[PDB]
Amino acid sequence: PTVVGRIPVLDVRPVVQRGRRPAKAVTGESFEVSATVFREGHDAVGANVVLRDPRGRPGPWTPMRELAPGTDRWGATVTAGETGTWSYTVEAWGDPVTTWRHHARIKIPAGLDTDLVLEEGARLYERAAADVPGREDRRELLAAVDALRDESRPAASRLAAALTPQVDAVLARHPLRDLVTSSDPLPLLVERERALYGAWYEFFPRSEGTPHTPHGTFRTAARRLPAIAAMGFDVVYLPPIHPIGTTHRKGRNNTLSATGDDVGVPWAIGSPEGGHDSIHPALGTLDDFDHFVTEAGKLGLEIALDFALQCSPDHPWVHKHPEWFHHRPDGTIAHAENPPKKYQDIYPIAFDADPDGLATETVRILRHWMDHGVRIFRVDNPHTKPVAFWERVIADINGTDPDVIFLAEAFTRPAMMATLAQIGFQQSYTYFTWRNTKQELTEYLTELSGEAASYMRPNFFANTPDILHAYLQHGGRPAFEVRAVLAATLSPTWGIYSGYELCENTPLREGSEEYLDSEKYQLKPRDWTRAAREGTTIAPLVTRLNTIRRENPALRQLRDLHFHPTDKEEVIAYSKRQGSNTVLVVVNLDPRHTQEATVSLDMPQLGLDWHESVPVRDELTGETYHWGRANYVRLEPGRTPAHVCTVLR
Amino acid sequence: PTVVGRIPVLDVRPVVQRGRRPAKAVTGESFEVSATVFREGHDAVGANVVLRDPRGRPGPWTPMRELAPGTDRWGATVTAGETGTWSYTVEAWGDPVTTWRHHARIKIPAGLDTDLVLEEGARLYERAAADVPGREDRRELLAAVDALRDESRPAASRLAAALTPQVDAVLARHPLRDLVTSSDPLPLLVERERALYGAWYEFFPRSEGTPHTPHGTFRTAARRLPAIAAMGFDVVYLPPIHPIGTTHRKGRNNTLSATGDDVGVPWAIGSPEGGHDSIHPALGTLDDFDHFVTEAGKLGLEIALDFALQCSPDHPWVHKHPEWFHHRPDGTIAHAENPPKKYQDIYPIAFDADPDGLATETVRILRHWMDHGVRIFRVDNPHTKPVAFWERVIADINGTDPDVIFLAEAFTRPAMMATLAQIGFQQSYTYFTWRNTKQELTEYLTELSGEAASYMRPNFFANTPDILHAYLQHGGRPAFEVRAVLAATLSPTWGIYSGYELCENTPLREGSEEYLDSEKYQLKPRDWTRAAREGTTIAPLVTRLNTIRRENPALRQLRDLHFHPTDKEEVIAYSKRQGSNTVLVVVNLDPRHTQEATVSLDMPQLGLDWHESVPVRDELTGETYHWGRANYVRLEPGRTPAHVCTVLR
Ligand SMILES: OC[C@H]1O[C@@H]2O[C@H]3[C@H](O)[C@@H](O)[C@@H](O[C@H]4[C@H](O)[C@@H](O)[C@@H](O[C@H]5[C@H](O)[C@@H](O)[C@@H](O[C@H]6[C@H](O)[C@@H](O)[C@@H](O[C@H]7[C@H](O)[C@@H](O)[C@@H](O[C@H]8[C@H](O)[C@@H](O)[C@@H](O[C@H]1[C@H](O)[C@H]2O)O[C@@H]8CO)O[C@@H]7CO)O[C@@H]6CO)O[C@@H]5CO)O[C@@H]4CO)O[C@@H]3CO
Ligand SMILES: OC[C@H]1O[C@@H]2O[C@H]3[C@H](O)[C@@H](O)[C@@H](O[C@H]4[C@H](O)[C@@H](O)[C@@H](O[C@H]5[C@H](O)[C@@H](O)[C@@H](O[C@H]6[C@H](O)[C@@H](O)[C@@H](O[C@H]7[C@H](O)[C@@H](O)[C@@H](O[C@H]8[C@H](O)[C@@H](O)[C@@H](O[C@H]1[C@H](O)[C@H]2O)O[C@@H]8CO)O[C@@H]7CO)O[C@@H]6CO)O[C@@H]5CO)O[C@@H]4CO)O[C@@H]3CO
Ligand SMILES: OC[C@H]1O[C@H](O[C@H]2[C@H](O)[C@@H](O)[C@@H](O)O[C@@H]2CO)[C@H](O)[C@@H](O)[C@@H]1O
Ligand SMILES: OC[C@H]1O[C@H](O[C@H]2[C@H](O)[C@@H](O)[C@@H](O)O[C@@H]2CO)[C@H](O)[C@@H](O)[C@@H]1O
Repeated sequence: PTVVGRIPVLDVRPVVQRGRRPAKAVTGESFEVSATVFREGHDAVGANVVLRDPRGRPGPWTPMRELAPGTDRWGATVTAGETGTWSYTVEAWGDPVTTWRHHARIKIPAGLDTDLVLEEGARLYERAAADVPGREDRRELLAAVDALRDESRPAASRLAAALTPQVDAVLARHPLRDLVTSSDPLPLLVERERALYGAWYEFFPRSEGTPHTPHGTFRTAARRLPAIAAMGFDVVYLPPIHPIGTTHRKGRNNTLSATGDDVGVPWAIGSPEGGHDSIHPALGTLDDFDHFVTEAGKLGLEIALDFALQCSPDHPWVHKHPEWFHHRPDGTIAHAENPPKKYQDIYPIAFDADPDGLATETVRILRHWMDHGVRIFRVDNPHTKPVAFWERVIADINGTDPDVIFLAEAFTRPAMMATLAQIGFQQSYTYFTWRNTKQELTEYLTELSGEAASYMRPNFFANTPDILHAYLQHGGRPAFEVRAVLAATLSPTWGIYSGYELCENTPLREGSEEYLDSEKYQLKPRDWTRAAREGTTIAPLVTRLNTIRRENPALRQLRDLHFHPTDKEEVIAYSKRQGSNTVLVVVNLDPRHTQEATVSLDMPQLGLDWHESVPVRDELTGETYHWGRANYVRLEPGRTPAHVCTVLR
Repeated sequence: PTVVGRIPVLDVRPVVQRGRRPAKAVTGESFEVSATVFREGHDAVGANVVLRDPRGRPGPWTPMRELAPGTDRWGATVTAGETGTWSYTVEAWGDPVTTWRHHARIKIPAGLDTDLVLEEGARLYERAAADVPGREDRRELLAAVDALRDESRPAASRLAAALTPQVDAVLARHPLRDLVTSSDPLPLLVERERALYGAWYEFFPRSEGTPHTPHGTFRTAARRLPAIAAMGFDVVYLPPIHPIGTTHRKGRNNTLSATGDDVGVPWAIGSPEGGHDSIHPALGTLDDFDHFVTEAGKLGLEIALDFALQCSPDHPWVHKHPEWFHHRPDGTIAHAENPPKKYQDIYPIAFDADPDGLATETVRILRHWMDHGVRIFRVDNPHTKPVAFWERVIADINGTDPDVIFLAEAFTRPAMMATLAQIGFQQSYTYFTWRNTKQELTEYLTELSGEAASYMRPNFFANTPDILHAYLQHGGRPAFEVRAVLAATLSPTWGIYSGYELCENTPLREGSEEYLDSEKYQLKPRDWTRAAREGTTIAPLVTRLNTIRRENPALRQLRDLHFHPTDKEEVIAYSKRQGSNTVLVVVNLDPRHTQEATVSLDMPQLGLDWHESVPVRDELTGETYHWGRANYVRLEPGRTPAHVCTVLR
């Protein structure tokens, strides 16, 4: 038996790990299946994609086309339906009608064999008719057969009868396919909408307290939720909610020794009060947390908990499972590191003495929180734990609960970042914060929206508690506005960390990405009410961006994205589409100076002719413009960060 | 079981068809096995390649290195031995000694935990010692252990004792490997030297006749063999040696109707006198052919027969197996085509009515010629027959006779070209004749010597009976000289078609690649003796090029090739290496004007320092030069096509 079939169909994509892991989609998402298809000799081929759902049922007739002439690379778009494990096959075949037509069109005007050629077409059409289930369509092809065979009529006329539009449409729907050959099936995992699409908000409950009790509880912090819903967020990502160690606790601003009142770092998980299955006593009880989760649910908010597989020196695991830590010869456990960053307040887990026990406990913890309505976990620094460990944990949890979503906070090298997505992380943090120029943004999003999109779903946090980028530091409010726009329109998932709205941009010191007086080491109460009344918050912009997203399907996908040239380096332009919805964005990346540019749109890339002029509405302002091949824009920092335009029907 | 192992080893290369077809080498050839290797956390990894022979025996310790820092891509060179099917695996592991050393070097000068750090190194060294089979090497590591543990000695001193050269050499040969993890084996087919390396000469026996009997026989044509051997060729490729049809026979210059004495085209195979298992009666008998083959063998020449799976209208198959042809409704068979080229004199084969009978007969024909000492077949236009058909045929023949070599004359699109090589064709014709500028040559050879080298072995014919390129037409003798130099130094297999030596360059007409009075349609006697005495032949250059090839192992491989920059567009420079043999070639691609240029050698790419000045000998002239980073060359067309230099040792 041969590896290549009768009609070669090779190198089907997407493929992940050579077919050993599935390619990804979410319900209702479209993507391109491609293949290399050709045959021996000079006759034409065709191809189509057969997409199978979890019960094995084939989808609709999905014909492919050659993506560029003479390349033998064929493609077609497919669309994922319900969640679960699907499979896709590419079928290739000889296309004898297209071949016959080609020759007929030359030979009949040339008087060469006109009877023999026409009879050959007659027979092709007969075979095509036999496979057609429609009675009307069958009658139509057979009327062509009779015409082709009518030796009473001129050659040119008999041929024309076989090339009518209504003959084409029947053959387009039901082609004569010779020597049908299939690739081996490739696996596709289809997950829920939120894996790809969602707007995220991170805050620390303990900061949302009162005058009498500064350390916030779940009951007091629930009061922030309506404001977060009103900004159009879907997911609230909480830092670790557990007790916090006292041994080597850090103080304010990442000092080494905490003083009497210091609250410490939430990631230094565990004390005698409990571990990863417990609630910090100062946030309240498990019932309080259920209340917080219920109230979020009513506002259309899901909770994502932080999961940081690591311990403070006072976590019960230290004494109950010493073999989950690596001990030096004197018995001590070296504190974790991400050099030059030191984490004196925590111990990293060692996985090679009792991998099974770690696995079993890890999934039990996750299942505990799942039973309390947390169906999303933001996994802290996964790349310092074994890759195969996450592969096993995720498979175990998604085996019973396939709706659970894992976000990988892996700020590290590409190989590892890719691998973690491929072994099952539904979402990944990305290099976004370090893509600020037009070159950087264009290259990186070309990468994310291209081949990487078959295994990685990006979550664009414009800031995190650990990343306050120089661009926001030096750019002030207008920089916060630009990054919001970019994040929210370039990725169908994005997020901000509370304080972003208020344009908090004071670093620990020049050349650092840490915040001064970081919320990681202290309570950080904020006058939300004052900011709203004094208008020193960008919440209204954020709110508007999420509404636009909710209103335009094109922004709820990733893969369809195109960059349109401008004559200014500071000005970037791009479009995204989904069905008839098209969104066109132009952003001035200069946060200090007004930029005027000419934006030269790739009209065909919008599905318009070059001369055409399409009306647009800038959804940020409600203003309308008539735009075409070449468009003057003028963008003043502080007044306008960007145009975010929809193309009107 | 997880898809990723404890220490990730991913995307092992080379790979062909995702592991479904083997990668290729020949006996004694070197190539790079690579893989993506990394781990969690910040500790170091190592990796090594385990290469297995047909009996399953592992080869030598072959450590890999990271090919560029921070990339996580690792590689090592391996060398194929005896012929047959091999396998390669990549092992990845934690490298705890490299990790410990790194920290020790910082901490000990810092006075930070010196005792604990040194004791940790002691224990690592002890474990490494336990796996070392040599008693002396074991004593050496244990002496380091004792030194590391001597608390009476200064920290800096105890550490130094563990980092001596003689400790490094023991650990380099027998590292401590944690958590060893392997890839799945990948297949490698190792074939004989000639599949990769050989010089080819094509001629038509029928042209080497006499005054009394113009149509040459095998007995008269055997007289050409010594001259061919003298030119340093290894393989004589004959056009089809079978009877030739009379129905629709072509005349001189590809005219449609042959006249009385016209000999017709050898590819129009078959008459009542016999088919593909027969000898044209005018060439003599099978015994005469055995004589020709025997005499070739004694001169160090292997025969390669043309195999064209096609028939003249008078081939016996036409009536004996009509279902091997596609018939139109009136019973006729359309003559073969490769538009705008027409082959009115032949019928193409149809494969779908009796694929089994075609397979059986085809391999019987091949076996017939094999039993008469032909162990090489040049397969005519394989891309007009099914790919899976060649896959089945070749597997069948190589199953019993793995030494037989197939060369694919597939001048067609890349996908088909690649695929035919991948499904088992040992050699491929290439786009060479249409790569004449420095950009063209550089790009194309970068491609052939790169990833394509794991499945395709190129045969650079500078001309064929069907391709006389415009460059030779317009360039005259000096162009023939350049192309000979390029072909013979750029690919370890090359060839010419008789007449090339005499610089035959008259086209059928302006803008054609056909020869005037082509030998395909007529006897073409040549005054070899006169050319030799009048010196109007480039046989001496050809002879010299093959000798240089035979004397320099670098020219007998493909994959090691590097292009060195010059300040002149007409002047190209490149080097090839194999062990200590280095050949450096500089060619003036202008055939009409002298070119002077400065050749700036990538010295490290030669394995020399930038300031170094190495002696070379131009093997064309015997002249010696001292060359370094920058070198003036002056190349006059007719006098010197190129410098073909060896680096002296
Ligand atoms: O009619 C379309 C075509 O017309 C014009 O081309 C003329 C050309 O300008 C002249 O210079 C001449 O071309 C000869 C050429 O210079 C010689 O070098 C030789 O060409 C060989 C190639 O050098 C060699 O590589 C190989 O070529 C293969 C390609 O490498 C490979 O990519 C593939 O080619 C496919 C193309 O990649 C793909 O785009 C598609 O081709 C389209 C062209 O790209 C598109 O621009 C257009 O091309 C024009 C051309 O630009 C004009 O100058 O038409 C195509 C639309 O379908 O498909 C290609 C496959 O068909 O495969 C090829 C080989 O199959 O092989 C060739 C020779 O083996 O020979 C040339 C002629 O003797 O003449 C032509 C017109 O006759
Ligand atoms: O190593 C010596 C090195 O020293 C100097 O680096 C300084 C640099 O110029 C400053 O700009 C700054 O660096 C910060 C950077 O500019 C910030 O934007 C941010 O960078 C983030 C990246 O933007 C983001 O992409 C991600 O980085 C990943 C890369 O994208 C990814 O490709 C890969 O990186 C590997 C490289 O591809 C690989 O080539 C190899 O890198 C070496 C360089 O090639 C080599 O030239 C040299 O560079 C100098 C440099 O010229 C000086 O400026 O060293 C490199 C290490 O050998 O190895 C890379 C693997 O490490 O992976 C990374 C993720 O690791 O994330 C980063 C940050 O999260 O932050 C930067 C931190 O300051 O300061 C540095 C001084 O440290
Ligand atoms: O208590 C541990 C540690 O936490 C911090 O850094 C976190 C960070 O918040 C995470 O999101 C990610 O970057 O990994 C780290 C570990 O979970 C503090 O910055 C650090 O100073 C503190 O010691
Ligand atoms: O006489 C049949 C046919 O053969 C020729 O072309 C060959 C060519 O020599 C091969 O190198 C390859 O391209 O396939 C062809 C068919 O076997 C003649 O050049 C052609 O005119 C002739 O009709």
